[PDB]
Amino acid sequence: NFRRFFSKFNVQAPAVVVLGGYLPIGENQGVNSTWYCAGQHPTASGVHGIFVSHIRGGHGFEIGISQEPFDPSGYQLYLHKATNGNTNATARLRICQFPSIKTLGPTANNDVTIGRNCLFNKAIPAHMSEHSVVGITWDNDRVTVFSDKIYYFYFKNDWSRVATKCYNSGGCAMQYVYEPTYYMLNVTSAGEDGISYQPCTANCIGYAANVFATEPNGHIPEGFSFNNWFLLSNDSTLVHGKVVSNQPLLVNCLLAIPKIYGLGQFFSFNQTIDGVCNGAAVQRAPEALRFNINDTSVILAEGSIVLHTALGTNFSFVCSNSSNPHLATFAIPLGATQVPYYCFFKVDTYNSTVYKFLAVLPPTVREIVITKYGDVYVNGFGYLHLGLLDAVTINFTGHGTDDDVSGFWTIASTNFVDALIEVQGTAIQRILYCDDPVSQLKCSQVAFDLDDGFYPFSSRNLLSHEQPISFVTLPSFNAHSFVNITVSASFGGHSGANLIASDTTINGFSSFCVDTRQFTISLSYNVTNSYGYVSNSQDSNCPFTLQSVNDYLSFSKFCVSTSLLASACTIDLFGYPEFGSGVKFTSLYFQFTKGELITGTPKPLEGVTDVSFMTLDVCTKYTIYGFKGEGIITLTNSSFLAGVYYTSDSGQLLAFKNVTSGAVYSVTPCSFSEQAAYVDDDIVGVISSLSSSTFNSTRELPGFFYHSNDGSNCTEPVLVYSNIGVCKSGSIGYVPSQSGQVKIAPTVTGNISIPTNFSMSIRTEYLQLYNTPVSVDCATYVCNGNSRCKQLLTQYTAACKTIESALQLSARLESVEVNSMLTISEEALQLATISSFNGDGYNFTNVLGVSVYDPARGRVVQKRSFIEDLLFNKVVTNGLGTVDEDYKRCSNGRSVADLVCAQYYSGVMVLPGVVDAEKLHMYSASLIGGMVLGGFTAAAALPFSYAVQARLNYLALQTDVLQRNQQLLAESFNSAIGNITSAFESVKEASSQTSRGLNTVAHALTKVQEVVNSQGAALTQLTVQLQHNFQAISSSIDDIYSRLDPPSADVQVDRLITGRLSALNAFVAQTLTKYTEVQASRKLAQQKVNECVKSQSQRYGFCGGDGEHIFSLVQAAPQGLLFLHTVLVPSDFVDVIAIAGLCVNDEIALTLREPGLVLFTHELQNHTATEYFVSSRRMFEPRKPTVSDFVQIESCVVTYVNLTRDQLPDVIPDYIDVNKTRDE
Ligand SMILES: *[C@@H]1O[C@H](CO)[C@@H](O[C@@H]2O[C@H](CO)[C@@H](O[C@@H]3O[C@H](CO[C@H]4O[C@H](CO)[C@@H](O)[C@H](O)[C@@H]4O)[C@@H](O)[C@H](O[C@H]4O[C@H](CO)[C@@H](O)[C@H](O)[C@@H]4O)[C@@H]3O)[C@H](O)[C@H]2NC(C)=O)[C@H](O)[C@H]1NC(C)=O
Ligand SMILES: *[C@@H]1O[C@H](CO[C@@H]2O[C@@H](C)[C@@H](O)[C@@H](O)[C@@H]2O)[C@@H](O[C@@H]2O[C@H](CO)[C@@H](O[C@@H]3O[C@H](CO)[C@@H](O)[C@H](O)[C@@H]3O)[C@H](O)[C@H]2NC(C)=O)[C@H](O)[C@H]1NC(C)=O
Ligand SMILES: *[C@@H]1O[C@H](CO[C@@H]2O[C@@H](C)[C@@H](O)[C@@H](O)[C@@H]2O)[C@@H](O[C@@H]2O[C@H](CO)[C@@H](O[C@@H]3O[C@H](CO)[C@@H](O)[C@H](O)[C@@H]3O)[C@H](O)[C@H]2NC(C)=O)[C@H](O)[C@H]1NC(C)=O
Ligand SMILES: *[C@@H]1O[C@H](CO)[C@@H](O[C@@H]2O[C@H](CO)[C@@H](O[C@@H]3O[C@H](CO)[C@@H](O)[C@H](O)[C@@H]3O)[C@H](O)[C@H]2NC(C)=O)[C@H](O)[C@H]1NC(C)=O
Ligand SMILES: *[C@@H]1O[C@H](CO)[C@@H](O[C@@H]2O[C@H](CO)[C@@H](O[C@@H]3O[C@H](CO)[C@@H](O)[C@H](O)[C@@H]3O)[C@H](O)[C@H]2NC(C)=O)[C@H](O)[C@H]1NC(C)=O
Ligand SMILES: *[C@@H]1O[C@H](CO)[C@@H](O[C@@H]2O[C@H](CO)[C@@H](O[C@@H]3O[C@H](CO)[C@@H](O)[C@H](O)[C@@H]3O)[C@H](O)[C@H]2NC(C)=O)[C@H](O)[C@H]1NC(C)=O
Ligand SMILES: *[C@@H]1O[C@H](CO)[C@@H](O[C@@H]2O[C@H](CO)[C@@H](O[C@@H]3O[C@H](CO)[C@@H](O)[C@H](O)[C@@H]3O)[C@H](O)[C@H]2NC(C)=O)[C@H](O)[C@H]1NC(C)=O
Ligand SMILES: *[C@@H]1O[C@H](CO)[C@@H](O[C@@H]2O[C@H](CO)[C@@H](O)[C@H](O)[C@H]2NC(C)=O)[C@H](O)[C@H]1NC(C)=O
Ligand SMILES: *[C@@H]1O[C@H](CO)[C@@H](O[C@@H]2O[C@H](CO)[C@@H](O)[C@H](O)[C@H]2NC(C)=O)[C@H](O)[C@H]1NC(C)=O
Ligand SMILES: *[C@@H]1O[C@H](CO[C@@H]2O[C@@H](C)[C@@H](O)[C@@H](O)[C@@H]2O)[C@@H](O)[C@H](O)[C@H]1NC(C)=O
Ligand SMILES: *[C@@H]1O[C@H](CO[C@@H]2O[C@@H](C)[C@@H](O)[C@@H](O)[C@@H]2O)[C@@H](O)[C@H](O)[C@H]1NC(C)=O
Ligand SMILES: *[C@@H]1O[C@H](CO)[C@@H](O)[C@H](O)[C@H]1NC(C)=O
Ligand SMILES: *[C@@H]1O[C@H](CO)[C@@H](O)[C@H](O)[C@H]1NC(C)=O
Ligand SMILES: *[C@@H]1O[C@H](CO)[C@@H](O)[C@H](O)[C@H]1NC(C)=O
Ligand SMILES: *[C@@H]1O[C@H](CO)[C@@H](O)[C@H](O)[C@H]1NC(C)=O
Ligand SMILES: *[C@@H]1O[C@H](CO)[C@@H](O)[C@H](O)[C@H]1NC(C)=O
Ligand SMILES: *[C@@H]1O[C@H](CO)[C@@H](O)[C@H](O)[C@H]1NC(C)=O
Ligand SMILES: *[C@@H]1O[C@H](CO)[C@@H](O)[C@H](O)[C@H]1NC(C)=O
Repeated sequence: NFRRFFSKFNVQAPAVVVLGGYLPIGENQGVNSTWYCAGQHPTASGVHGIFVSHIRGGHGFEIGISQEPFDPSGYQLYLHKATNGNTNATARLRICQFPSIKTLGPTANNDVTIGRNCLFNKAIPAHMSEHSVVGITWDNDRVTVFSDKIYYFYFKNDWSRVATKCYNSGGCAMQYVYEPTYYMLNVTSAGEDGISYQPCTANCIGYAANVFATEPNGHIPEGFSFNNWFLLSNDSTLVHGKVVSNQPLLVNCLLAIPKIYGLGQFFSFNQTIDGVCNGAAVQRAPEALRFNINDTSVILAEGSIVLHTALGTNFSFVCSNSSNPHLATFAIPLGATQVPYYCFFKVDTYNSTVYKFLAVLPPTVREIVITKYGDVYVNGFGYLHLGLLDAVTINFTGHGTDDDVSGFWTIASTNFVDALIEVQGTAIQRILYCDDPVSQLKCSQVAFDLDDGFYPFSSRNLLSHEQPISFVTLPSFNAHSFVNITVSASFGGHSGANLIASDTTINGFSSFCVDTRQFTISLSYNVTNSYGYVSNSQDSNCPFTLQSVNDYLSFSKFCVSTSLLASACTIDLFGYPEFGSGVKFTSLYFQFTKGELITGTPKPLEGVTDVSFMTLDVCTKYTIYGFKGEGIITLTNSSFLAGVYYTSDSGQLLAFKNVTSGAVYSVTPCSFSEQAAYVDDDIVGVISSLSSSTFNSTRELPGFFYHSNDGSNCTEPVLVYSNIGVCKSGSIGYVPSQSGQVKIAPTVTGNISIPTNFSMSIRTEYLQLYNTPVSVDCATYVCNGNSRCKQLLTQYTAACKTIESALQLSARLESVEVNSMLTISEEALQLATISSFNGDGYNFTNVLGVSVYDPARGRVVQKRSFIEDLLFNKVVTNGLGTVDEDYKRCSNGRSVADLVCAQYYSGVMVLPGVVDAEKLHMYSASLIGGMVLGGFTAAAALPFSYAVQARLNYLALQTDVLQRNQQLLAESFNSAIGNITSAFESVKEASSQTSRGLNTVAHALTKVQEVVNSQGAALTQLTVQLQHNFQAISSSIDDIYSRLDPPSADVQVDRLITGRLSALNAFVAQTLTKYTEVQASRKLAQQKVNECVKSQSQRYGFCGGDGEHIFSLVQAAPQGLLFLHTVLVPSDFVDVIAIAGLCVNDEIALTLREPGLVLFTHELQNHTATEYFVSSRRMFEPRKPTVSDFVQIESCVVTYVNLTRDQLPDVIPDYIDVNKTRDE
């Protein structure tokens, strides 16, 4: 049955969980089984658990558990009930130094007397249902009993041996357990019903949400919940954001432990921890092991956590509901998580036993992490610090037995690692380790996903620095002198707060001047306190400290005087006795000038007449003629005769001369900047000045080297930059010069070509219309609401006023421009829906938007088009425009503020966009319906084919309008619309974006993405400036005004006011640039819609590239319009012989009136019958000539066709001969 047994694990009804431990192992499934169910009385060894599965009315039952060594000193368990009284059948149990009953019997053959020493020899009730299961499990000196509840007892034992007496019950009555098993409870209802257990295999462990399988490299597998893995923090916890921090998240081993079992284990920071790691174990000694639990009752037991320091000191962890270990008793009379618990560490050594206070235990402890270097965290807060730990012991107490096996409580052997952390709601949700060079680049910025582009990357340096030290100065006769400066004082007096004497001498004198080239300071303290020790501190008001002068500092002169000296910087020495007199010693005055005459040394340098020493062609830390730096020194062929050390015009050291031999050595940095080509979420290529790197292929561009994994040429550049383009596979190649559409220049005669077989193509263009109006409160942003700071701010006059003035002026101008810009006609809107609009052959389904009666307050809603859905949802980070937060609830203050309120509390308020996406979509639909609105009323809803025909006739008169003539154009338009939709649907899939560049969908969507990102990026960059401390005491103005007196505080706060105001001014400057840029785009859109959408354009190439523009339609876009310019492109050209004009009988010249009209001979009758046709020069539309198309000219030319009055009517059928007709 087993329903009741798993029902004893109190679990919520609709939850599915994973079981573990020494559970009953299934009647038949697996090897398992082997229920005895008969009085055979078997014997086994190494058993870790036994069970009884069926109570057939209360049959007899006997248990004998002992040690395999058969020791007499150990405790033996023997449970005996040879009774069938059910309720009265109270089972006899004797946990004693007890008869190790070998086979069977109340006493039987054994050793040890019955009652030599007993811990429990009472009677226990043993009545339960037939399907009830009772069992006992022992492991790690912990014993668990399943008698109607999951009991738990700590008991030092070794119970690998068991002997039983059995009575038959249903064929499966009692059993042993040797190894842990698992189960899957698909619970659906409370009680014994709706449980639906099933057997298991090693795959169930990963199914638990709070445990994971460690990757072989030690990283957390993706998708982990991080339910309780709080990020560690010494001072404060971030509530929402992204942080790159050094945290112990690189786990070596994860020990999933069932909640019903406690853990007693020795953990050392010097050895790989034991236990069965769920994932791929790493044989590395932990430095930070993280414990995950469910309830505080596990830890509250005294001595649960014992920390052993490297010195051997032990810290016993004690929790109690009192406060004074020294003056109160900590024997706990309370439990069940009642009242706050005050937890301490009891220092245990036979010198002095003191208690160190951790913190008030929170009402719910979920993760405690203990690391070496002496640091312990509770719920992600570093309450207490210690010295270097080396070992930790854990003595836990199972769980609360009221909700168990809801997975496992786990402990993780982790190592510190710098990882990018995404946290929202003060809880982790995803992580990214900063080890992979791609991951290193990602952690260089703060982002998990990076758009395609070139990102700066630093050349990898030597991981082991081991840098030799270089030091070069002028040659001179070597000479070293020690300057010691001995200070003599006697402090303390009475009670340690008095003084007696104080004096100092410099080499036995009150003043000294260094004459030898080398010198080394060595301060000595001849100070004695009558009360104890003297604490010494050193001041500094010089470019150097006493410890720093020995670091190869160079001077022309260096004189030290204990008294005031002219032009001498001051350094003071402070002496602190045990009780803190706080007085200072004599001030040290250092008069010095820059030069190479003398140099401080840490030790008298070797060498004769020259002390310089340096290492060639190795990344080294150098001090060259006072120029401290790190770089590579290489001998070069330069022969600069003058000078000693050479520097660029910017003051950077370039090369220095050996002077002794005349050789010069160039100084270059150890590492050089590199550009990493990051496309398709991977590093595919690196632009570097180095000749080689960790890539199998390397191509040398004229200006730089390029390393990648693909040496082939790149012909389809996914990403372009400067003169080069990079493919998605890492290939590099020059961008080919795309050949544009050919345009035929008009001419009066000779061979010409008339384009034909026109097919239309849609070219997409996006133009931004407006920006989100941002109004920042300058006063509250700068002063942070501090009244006393506003008085100082007022001294800056209009610097604060002009910011908001310009911001509001720009916002109002943009608002009024776009408001007067958007004109909407309701009649056009009527014809803009699928039911009304009728595109015969033209598929406008992807372009039009449906309209339904909205139940929301009745007002009808017109859903935006499918293309608009694709453009908005897939790009907008918030999904919808209504997500823009409102400030009505922002001042409530009853909930923790989010990012919007965080920036609003600093005076930054974001006004809603001037026009909603709904209004923009209705405007686009209005334009689409108006391009087919043939009359002032709705009764003139022309079919789109008629509008297309009219627009075709506008640019070239159609002489043969057949059905297929429009059908081919309609088919081409439908195909191009399908291509556009496929391109919008997804990137580089279902629509090959190999055709990429300007006037394409990819460029438009990249522009939309950058537009929607820049507005947030600027605001975040503004808000982060508040964190900066502009060389003041602190970033908090009230903190400054509290630490300092009013005079100095005003000076200090003025530093940040200038810093914040300059940062605020920088934001305005970039927004005005954005406003200026968007104004030009908006002005073009007004020109674009009038000259392309509301009417076809005679301007060549204005509406979406070259070709004959037939029409264009507009779709709503984020903060702008997406123009879809439909343009005709020819597929073939007809070659005909143009005619300049006609001259009949050499007496009347006759030429074409229309400049954009040609006359030619075509087809079979071009030369066999000499037939003449006229047509537009834009499209091939042959038409017989008419007298209205011809004009008379006073004179002829040679190029004109030579005809006679009889032949002319053949050329011009409409011509009539007045003389011939009248004379008949
Ligand atoms: C809360 O505040 C506590 C301080 O009370 C911080 O504790 C520090 O934790 C860091 C680790 O995050 C400790 O840094 C480690 O120091 C070890 C020993 O330091 C000696 O050796 C280094 C290197 O030679 C010397 O520079 C140093 O002066 C000491 O002489 C190092 O061995 C560790 O090396 C690890 O990092 C390096 C990279 O730097 C890796 O290459 C190594 O492989 C290794 O992984 C490490 O540098 C620091 O000592 C702790 N300080 C104290 C006083 O204990 C907590 O980190 C802080 N917590 C938070 C969340 O802020
Ligand atoms: C865990 O339990 C859930 C809940 O279902 C309940 O518990 C099961 C153990 C059974 O005893 C169910 O009778 C009981 O309602 C299981 O979800 C259930 O899965 C089954 C398929 O295995 C669903 O049956 C099908 O459902 C589809 C869609 O409704 C129908 O078209 C089919 O004709 C067929 O009926 C069943 O609907 C579904 N329960 C509910 C409430 O939707 C679940 O499979 C089980 N195991 C795991 C691993 O979760
Ligand atoms: C038709 O088109 C023009 C029109 O000329 C007219 O028709 C001719 C048949 C003659 O009867 C012309 O007298 C008449 O105006 C013809 O173009 C003509 O081409 C000839 C040469 O092929 C030109 O003569 C030249 O004149 C220059 C001096 O200007 C001399 O130096 C040359 O040696 C040569 O003789 C003549 O000027 C020119 N006419 C005009 C008006 O430019 C054309 O040849 C004729 N036939 C065809 C097939 O087009
Ligand atoms: C690990 O933790 C367990 C759980 O607290 C510790 O067991 C506890 O040890 C104390 C000290 O002996 C026991 O107190 C004594 O109990 C006996 C009855 O057994 C009583 O007669 C004494 O007067 C005294 O109160 C306590 O009962 C016992 N808890 C349990 C559940 O058995 C254990 O000592 C810890 N071990 C280490 C190494 O830290
Ligand atoms: C220990 O883990 C369990 C789950 O893994 C959690 O404790 C349990 O929390 C649930 C609700 O979160 C409690 O459910 C309640 O049960 C009562 C009894 O029927 C019911 O009337 C309520 O409506 C509610 O459903 C459940 O009792 C509780 N189990 C306990 C406390 O044993 C929690 O994550 C951890 N417990 C603690 C105290 O932190
Ligand atoms: C700058 O150029 C000078 C001159 O070329 C370099 O001086 C050279 O230094 C080396 C090492 O000190 C001298 O080697 C000699 O070796 C003998 C035998 O072991 C030893 O007895 C000498 O005391 C000396 O060490 C070398 O003669 C000397 N060159 C001279 C004097 O012309 C110098 O190393 C170069 N670099 C710097 C940073 O000064
Ligand atoms: C004009 O464009 C519309 C765009 O909606 C075309 O209508 C849709 O055409 C597809 C052809 O693949 C139909 O097939 C499939 O339908 C399933 C279920 O609706 C859908 O999940 C697929 O993604 C795919 O769309 C689709 O049923 C049909 N109707 C829709 C999407 O509502 C139409 O065929 C084009 N040509 C005309 C109207 O002549
Ligand atoms: C701190 O605790 C450790 C162990 O908890 C003590 O080390 C034990 O010392 C006894 C000495 O009689 C040995 O028999 C044990 O084997 C040691 N245990 C371990 C794990 O090594 C240590 O003495 C304690 N130190 C103080 C100052 O209390
Ligand atoms: C270009 O114009 C010439 C005359 O202006 C056309 O005449 C061709 O002239 C060549 C030269 O001998 C002959 O071989 C061809 O047979 C002529 N073609 C015709 C149709 O008369 C020529 O056809 C025009 N087109 C091209 C491509 O040259
Ligand atoms: C402590 O560890 C020293 C280093 O050896 C290794 O240490 C860690 C990194 C693990 O890899 C461990 O398995 C190795 O032993 C030892 O030299 C030293 O003896 C160790 N000390 C003690 C007391 O075990
Ligand atoms: C800690 O909590 C105790 C509550 O326990 C109750 O009182 C004791 C005396 C026993 O009778 C026990 O059975 C009860 O449940 C308080 O009595 C005690 O004062 C608290 N500690 C402090 C310092 O206030
Ligand atoms: C237990 O013993 C009492 C006393 O004789 C009796 O009345 C009762 O029925 C017994 N119960 C069972 C379950 O045997
Ligand atoms: C410290 O100065 C006192 C003052 O004369 C002197 O007697 C004593 O010897 C000095 N001690 C040292 C270590 O210099
Ligand atoms: C300075 O102290 C050093 C030892 O630190 C000693 O060798 C040297 O002789 C002392 N010089 C003087 C002038 O006291
Ligand atoms: C210096 O001259 C040598 C010999 O002519 C030559 O091998 C070397 O490449 C030259 N180096 C530079 C930097 O000019
Ligand atoms: C790749 O480009 C280079 C530079 O133009 C050219 O020499 C080479 O032939 C190209 N590769 C192939 C396979 O044509
Ligand atoms: C291209 O135009 C020529 C001449 O007008 C015509 O014969 C041919 O069929 C056209 N091509 C197609 C694919 O219709
Ligand atoms: C994409 O374009 C090709 C050629 O222009 C066309 O055959 C295909 O039908 C288009 N795809 C869609 C979905 O219209």
